[PDB]
Amino acid sequence: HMSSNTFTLGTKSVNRLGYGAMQLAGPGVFGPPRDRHVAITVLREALALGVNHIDTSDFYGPHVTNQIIREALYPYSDDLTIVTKIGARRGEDASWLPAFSPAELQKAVHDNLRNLGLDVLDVVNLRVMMGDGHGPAEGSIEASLTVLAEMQQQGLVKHIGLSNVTPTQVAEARKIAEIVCVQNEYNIAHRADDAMIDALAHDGIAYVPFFPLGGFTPLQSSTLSDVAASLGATPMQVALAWLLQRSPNILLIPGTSSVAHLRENMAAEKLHLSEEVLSTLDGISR
Ligand SMILES: NC(=O)c1ccc[n+]([C@@H]2O[C@H](COP(=O)([O-])OP(=O)(O)OC[C@H]3O[C@@H](n4cnc5c(N)ncnc54)[C@H](OP(=O)(O)O)[C@@H]3O)[C@@H](O)[C@H]2O)c1
Ligand SMILES: Cc1ncc(CO)c(CO)c1O
Ligand SMILES: [Mg+2]
Repeated sequence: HMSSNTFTLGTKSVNRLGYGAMQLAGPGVFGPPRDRHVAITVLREALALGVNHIDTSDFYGPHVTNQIIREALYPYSDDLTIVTKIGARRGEDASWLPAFSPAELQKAVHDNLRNLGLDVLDVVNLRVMMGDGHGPAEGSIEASLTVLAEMQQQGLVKHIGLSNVTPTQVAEARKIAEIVCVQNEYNIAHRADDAMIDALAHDGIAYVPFFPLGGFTPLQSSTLSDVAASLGATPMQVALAWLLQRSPNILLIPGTSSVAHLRENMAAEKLHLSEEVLSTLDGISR
């Protein structure tokens, strides 16, 4: 707890252990979850445990994830931040398609508002999808961001963020609109964004890693598992605790369909990583 367990996202304080809602839909993040009852329970328990940052999207399931959040939690407390993301849509074959035309982005914001039961969205991330590969890639985002900026000026969107972006795209974006967070691939074994994380921190912009555990080689995984065992913890817990201490602007949004996993994830706050452990951990990427 050298770093605070809270950070200011836009204009609201959030607990840096938050909840990502992507698991509350069927396989491929498509259709209903296996059990809507359990989904509702997880969301309510998350709030009970102090979660006040939920990450979602209307193209999760399409629509159904937001509607579950609404059934479970509406009316929302003033302390809750719901972050959503636009820029993609789902094919009938559960595919993930670009959706960056002004009509599509407007529809997306419109859908989020209806399905969450809101009049204004706290934070909308623009999910950028340049190139044929999956990660960040260069290319102007001015056109989409201009559209989002209009909806902000119209009062539909309070704050704008970015997802899946290069450091250059962030710089470009910040000329058009204020950016309150960047949501990118990042974990203990994938640390390309390290310099940007620090730069963003200095400017007071949040960084939201996704995939806390994953794309790990057997040796990477074995090392994390060794550390976890030495601490009486779970690998997920170590990965989360490591992200917490990495930088004070980092917000965590682990997703789960399981109440037990949720409790375990929130318990990662209790984990103190010694400088010895950190040396082992800071060396996993290399
Ligand atoms: N911006 C983007 O393009 C984008 C992309 C990916 C994700 N996201 C967001 O980021 C959030 C995080 O997603 P992620 O890709 O980073 O991965 P993640 O949600 O952290 O991992 C999901 C997997 O981890 C399992 N899990 C969670 N806690 C566990 C635990 N304590 N023990 C064992 N397994 C556990 C879940 O299974 P169980 O359900 O069985 O627990 C699920 O299979 C998502 O919820 C979503 O909101 C955004
Ligand atoms: C496969 C896949 N593709 C695209 C996205 C977002 O554009 C996500 C998550 O928001 C994803 O999981
Ligand atoms: Mg998830």
